[PDB]
Amino acid sequence: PIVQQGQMVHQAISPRTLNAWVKVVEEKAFSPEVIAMFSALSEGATPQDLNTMLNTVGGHQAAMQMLKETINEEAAEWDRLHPVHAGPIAPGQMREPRGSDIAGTTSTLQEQIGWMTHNPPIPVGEIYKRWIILGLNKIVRMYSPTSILDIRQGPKEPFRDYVDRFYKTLRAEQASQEVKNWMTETLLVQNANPDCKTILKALGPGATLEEMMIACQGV
Amino acid sequence: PIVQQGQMVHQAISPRTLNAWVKVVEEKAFSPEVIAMFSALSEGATPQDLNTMLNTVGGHQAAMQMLKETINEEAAEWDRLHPVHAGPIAPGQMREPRGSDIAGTTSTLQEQIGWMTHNPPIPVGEIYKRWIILGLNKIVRMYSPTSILDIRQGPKEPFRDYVDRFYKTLRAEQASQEVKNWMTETLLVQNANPDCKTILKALGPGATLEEMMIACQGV
Amino acid sequence: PIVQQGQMVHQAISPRTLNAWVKVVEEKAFSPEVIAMFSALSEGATPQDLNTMLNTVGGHQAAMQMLKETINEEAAEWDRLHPVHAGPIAPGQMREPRGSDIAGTTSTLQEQIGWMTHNPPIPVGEIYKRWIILGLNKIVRMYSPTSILDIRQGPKEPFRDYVDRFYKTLRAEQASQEVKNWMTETLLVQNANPDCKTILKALGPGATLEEMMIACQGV
Amino acid sequence: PIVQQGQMVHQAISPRTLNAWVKVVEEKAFSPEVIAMFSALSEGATPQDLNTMLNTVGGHQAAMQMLKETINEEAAEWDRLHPVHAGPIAPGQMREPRGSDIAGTTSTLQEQIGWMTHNPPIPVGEIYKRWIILGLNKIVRMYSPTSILDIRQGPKEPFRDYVDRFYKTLRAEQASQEVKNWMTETLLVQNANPDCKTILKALGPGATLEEMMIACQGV
Amino acid sequence: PIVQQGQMVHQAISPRTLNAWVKVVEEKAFSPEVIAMFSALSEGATPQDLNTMLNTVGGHQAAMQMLKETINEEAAEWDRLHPVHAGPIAPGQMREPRGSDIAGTTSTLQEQIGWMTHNPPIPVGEIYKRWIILGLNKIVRMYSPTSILDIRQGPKEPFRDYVDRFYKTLRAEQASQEVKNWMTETLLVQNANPDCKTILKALGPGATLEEMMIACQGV
Amino acid sequence: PIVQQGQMVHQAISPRTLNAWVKVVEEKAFSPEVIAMFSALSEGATPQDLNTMLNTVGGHQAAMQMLKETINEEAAEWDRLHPVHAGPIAPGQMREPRGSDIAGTTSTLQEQIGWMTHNPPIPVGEIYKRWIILGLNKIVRMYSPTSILDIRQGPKEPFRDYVDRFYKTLRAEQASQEVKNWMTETLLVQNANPDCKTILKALGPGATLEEMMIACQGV
Ligand SMILES: [Cl-]
Ligand SMILES: [Cl-]
Ligand SMILES: [Cl-]
Ligand SMILES: [Cl-]
Ligand SMILES: [Cl-]
Ligand SMILES: [Cl-]
Ligand SMILES: [Cl-]
Ligand SMILES: [Cl-]
Ligand SMILES: [Cl-]
Ligand SMILES: [Cl-]
Ligand SMILES: [Cl-]
Ligand SMILES: [Cl-]
Ligand SMILES: [Cl-]
Ligand SMILES: [Cl-]
Ligand SMILES: [Cl-]
Ligand SMILES: [Cl-]
Ligand SMILES: [Cl-]
Ligand SMILES: [Cl-]
Ligand SMILES: [Cl-]
Ligand SMILES: [Cl-]
Ligand SMILES: [Cl-]
Ligand SMILES: [Cl-]
Ligand SMILES: [Cl-]
Ligand SMILES: [Cl-]
Ligand SMILES: [Cl-]
Ligand SMILES: [Cl-]
Ligand SMILES: [Cl-]
Ligand SMILES: [Cl-]
Ligand SMILES: [Cl-]
Ligand SMILES: [Cl-]
Ligand SMILES: [Cl-]
Ligand SMILES: [Cl-]
Ligand SMILES: [Cl-]
Ligand SMILES: [Cl-]
Ligand SMILES: [Cl-]
Ligand SMILES: [Cl-]
Repeated sequence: PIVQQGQMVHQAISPRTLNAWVKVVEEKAFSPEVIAMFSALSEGATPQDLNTMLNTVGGHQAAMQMLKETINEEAAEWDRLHPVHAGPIAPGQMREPRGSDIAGTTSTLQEQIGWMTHNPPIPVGEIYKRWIILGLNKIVRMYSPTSILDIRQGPKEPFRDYVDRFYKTLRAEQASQEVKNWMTETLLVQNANPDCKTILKALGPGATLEEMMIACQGV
Repeated sequence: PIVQQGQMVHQAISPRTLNAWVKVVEEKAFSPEVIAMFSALSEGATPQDLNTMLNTVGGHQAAMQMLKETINEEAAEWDRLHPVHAGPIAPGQMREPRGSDIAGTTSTLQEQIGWMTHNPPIPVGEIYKRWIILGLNKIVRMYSPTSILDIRQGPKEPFRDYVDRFYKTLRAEQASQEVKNWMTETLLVQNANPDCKTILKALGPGATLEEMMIACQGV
Repeated sequence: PIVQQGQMVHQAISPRTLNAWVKVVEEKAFSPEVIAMFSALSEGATPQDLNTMLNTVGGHQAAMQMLKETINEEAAEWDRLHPVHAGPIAPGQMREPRGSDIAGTTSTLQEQIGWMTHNPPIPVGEIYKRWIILGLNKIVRMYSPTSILDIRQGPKEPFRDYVDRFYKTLRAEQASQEVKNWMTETLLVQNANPDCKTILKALGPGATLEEMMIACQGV
Repeated sequence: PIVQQGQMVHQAISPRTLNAWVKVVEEKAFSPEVIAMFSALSEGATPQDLNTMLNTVGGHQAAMQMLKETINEEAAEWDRLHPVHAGPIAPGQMREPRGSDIAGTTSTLQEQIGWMTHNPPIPVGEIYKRWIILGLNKIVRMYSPTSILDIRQGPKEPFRDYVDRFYKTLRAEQASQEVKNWMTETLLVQNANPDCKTILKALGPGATLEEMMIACQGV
Repeated sequence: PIVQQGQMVHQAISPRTLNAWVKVVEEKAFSPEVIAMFSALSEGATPQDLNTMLNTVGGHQAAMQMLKETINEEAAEWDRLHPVHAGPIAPGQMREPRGSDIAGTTSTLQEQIGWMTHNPPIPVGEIYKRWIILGLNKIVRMYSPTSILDIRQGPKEPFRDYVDRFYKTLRAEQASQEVKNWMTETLLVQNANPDCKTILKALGPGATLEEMMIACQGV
Repeated sequence: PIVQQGQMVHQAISPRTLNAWVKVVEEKAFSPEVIAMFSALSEGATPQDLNTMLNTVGGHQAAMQMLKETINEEAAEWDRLHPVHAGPIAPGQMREPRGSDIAGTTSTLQEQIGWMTHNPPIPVGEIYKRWIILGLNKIVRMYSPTSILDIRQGPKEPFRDYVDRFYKTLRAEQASQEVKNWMTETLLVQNANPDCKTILKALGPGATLEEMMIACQGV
């Protein structure tokens, strides 16, 4: 990483950050908290550090390939928007980055260090990290076993376990916040069991989750 | 976090702080010591760091949703009190924060770093942390299985195990210190078994817990 | 904590200090080494840090309540000795602390940081730590199962196991060093078995523990 | 290692970096993620540090010998390109490195520290690290049990497990990116089972992996 | 501890140093390597830190008492040699230490910090550490089960296991290097079995341990 | 140790370096990777630190004695080459070291710190470390169960397991690189089974290990 006397300084990714990242993917495959874990472990990371984390994953090579193809599509999108001009980089400057420079594959650690601390900074680590999170969300979606359309409360299932399953499956749905808003409002109460489904009607369409779970405790 | 040469400096949340936070929620669900643990692990944290801790929680998504709704209500309360004025942020200043900026969702790490160290500081991490603790207390209450009204000493139960159960259940009650004061004074001795319930009367209504447990050791 | 370039600096309590403190109380309840552990883990701690350690204890809430009542009695003793004067705190100064400010309950981290580093320093962490250790000793006493009066050497019990039990029980007795001096001198040899009890007489009343255990090795 | 106030500074390789490296080779023998692990643990390393990691490997001495012979061939290639001139190293300079100086075997830590920080730097750690990775790839190839030519989808094998096996075996193939490109394009779909092999034809020869795995989910 | 910019600085004893020290005494009681461990963990320690390590030992309170009595005897020896003069400590100076000040029992951390860094330094930590090691050696001796006089090679016992037992028992003998020299030279070969006892004679009285163990490999 | 602002600074050996060193010797006795581990853990170490590591070894006291005798022989060799001159050490200088000063036994930490950082430096830690590694190699040799002369490929033994055993036993042989060169060239192919022994002849006497193991894969 790089961490802010106040003069900025470059460290290697620590063994426990790495060991933490690897044990996470061994245990939980790809799920939403894995991505938070990814983002959490990667604070201030250079592309080198990001590639480190991705190459140390053994197994799951279909997912790691999908992620490779995703990164290349964002790189091509970067290239199209940001064309590379001809001519020699004058003394006292640094070259403008390509898509592959941002993905760590055709840049040195110094150039990554150069872009990140320069005024203004081209935040290449943060740009790349987006592309990686993009591709991880695509994977999470694909490997999510169930659709949110199929989360129905069972006859004896206490309401709170039903809400746990609903929102877990919702967390892995790749759809925008307004869609999610609509599924919370439409599907949650729509797919409850007859008993609770009744009990919640009597609160009204704009009641909180805290209000709804207190309603169906006694049920 | 940010930690105080004496010049302030910004670090990433460490892997063990994170690993500690995750293992805590895996093991103990939501109980009062979890919140102390939360507060303890989050010292000096930015909103980014606070969101990190909350998103790495797998499972319990009903609780994490309730917490989401709580945070939005405090944000709306913040917005109403603190309206955002029109006009461009002049050079040498920083914008005044919205509710969503405080919750890390619509601010950068730099802006969070900006507010926290500026003179005077807008302590956004500390404000957000309150809202999160607010919502965690609401959860602890909801998931507490028993009411304090139902903690009765059993015929053979030594007094000290009864006090352990009383104060554990009391710790999860969401009621102010004066109410708690009253429950200690009224209910504790009121719900003891006939034997100890007698033995404590003979001390009087203003005796300490150390005095009461010595009284009922021999019982 | 705060730790001494030489300019003083404020850190958060580390995850392993915390994890160490919690695992200690899970395992060994309240015994004398727990208090050494407490003191050891708390070096340079602010009241915030001290409260952190105490609130992360799950279970044992009778003990944690007793400790609460103890802290309040020392706070009232502090208040009586140190009254708070009327009038506004002039620029370039800091307020004099109340009992509750010392117990971290009605002070900020900055004020605690203020008192500790100021010239002269009001060492609030160290004052509070005393009150906490005070209340922990009261607990250790109460939860000690046996009295020192009841440690008698058994007929086949080698002398060294008897000395181990004597001094362990003595460590949990809440009585001053001169009392302890007297119990070592009177009770140890007085409660040995007939065989060793004899063998030690022949050394005289002012012989060391090293001399006494060599005496009763062959017995 | 050496890690960037901003003045550069030399540290010893930490016990956990070492312990991490050793446990990796105990567990997983030689596979592609081991090399990422190698590269990851070795950031900023001197040749001393690189030799440290290689000598602490117990077992696998055939592989460690092959690696020895590989390093000597790159050293001889270095020597041939970079001949060592006669004459005394003038005051205010440092000698130009031989192949064996780069491999840490005939240089001090100071000389390695000298080359790495000097202006311009001879990056000896990074040069050596290449030679080591070179020899590790040769080992991974040799110890890979299967050829990519033999990865055929089985009749009941869901497509995603087949892709996992394909790309895992591909990761250990020592052939350039254009060859790999060709194997992805030719062999993957060519070696699928009749069912999926059909289903993918109907997308066309230029469809993504995300598109192909969605195609064969329902199969 | 205190550890050497170059300006000296005071740290708390770390949780793992402490946890390491406690686990050592739980596992191995008192043996020679425990003392090396003690010395090793205590580098640069103040008396506070030394007392920390000693009070966190649960169990073994006979040994910890013996150690208490030993420390008091060295303190009285210190007092007799170093009498405390009358009169007020002038501004710009610090008091001369008593025996109890050196044992951490009647001094603050500041005074310990004062003596250690002052010019000239009174190295109180190092003086106390001696007294503690003194008392630990006395304990190791006492708790050593066997005398070196009783280590005889058995008829089938390979020579190297006999040497392992000899020198282990010798390490716990409290006798000076010249005595140890004599026991190596007299007893080792004197207590070997008839076979090896012969075989070594034929080398002569001034042969090394490497020479003697090669001699008795084939036996 | 001592580790390079750029001003040099002295640290204590860390608990995990120590714990790592002790667990290594508990597990693997004395083998070549133990020595790499030794060298690896001891980077920048003073003689104090080196003695720390050696005294914390419990068990194996025959080996630790042999090592003691070895160190004394190198000390006597040092003394003979480097005689100690008469006369008082003038102000602004430091004494020249004896053999026992280098072995940490008759020098302070300050004097060790003095020699190591002075211009020019007498690198006492590095000199001592050599003597210790010298004596460890002598031990490894002695405790190696098998001679390289006895490593013969068995009839069904795949070639690669045979190479693993050959080079493992070779790593523990105490003979120079030219001897080792000769054993690789003469014995390896000379002691293979009839089948492989044939197959390798047909490559010629100057073929690599990578070439030889590919040759005997199909066998
Ligand atoms: Cl820094
Ligand atoms: Cl680390
Ligand atoms: Cl997956
Ligand atoms: Cl890779
Ligand atoms: Cl940009
Ligand atoms: Cl479900
Ligand atoms: Cl800093
Ligand atoms: Cl960490
Ligand atoms: Cl919960
Ligand atoms: Cl998330
Ligand atoms: Cl504010
Ligand atoms: Cl209960
Ligand atoms: Cl600092
Ligand atoms: Cl930590
Ligand atoms: Cl308790
Ligand atoms: Cl709390
Ligand atoms: Cl005061
Ligand atoms: Cl007892
Ligand atoms: Cl530094
Ligand atoms: Cl470390
Ligand atoms: Cl292998
Ligand atoms: Cl080696
Ligand atoms: Cl170069
Ligand atoms: Cl396969
Ligand atoms: Cl410092
Ligand atoms: Cl630590
Ligand atoms: Cl013991
Ligand atoms: Cl104590
Ligand atoms: Cl002195
Ligand atoms: Cl024995
Ligand atoms: Cl430093
Ligand atoms: Cl450490
Ligand atoms: Cl051995
Ligand atoms: Cl020792
Ligand atoms: Cl020299
Ligand atoms: Cl073998």
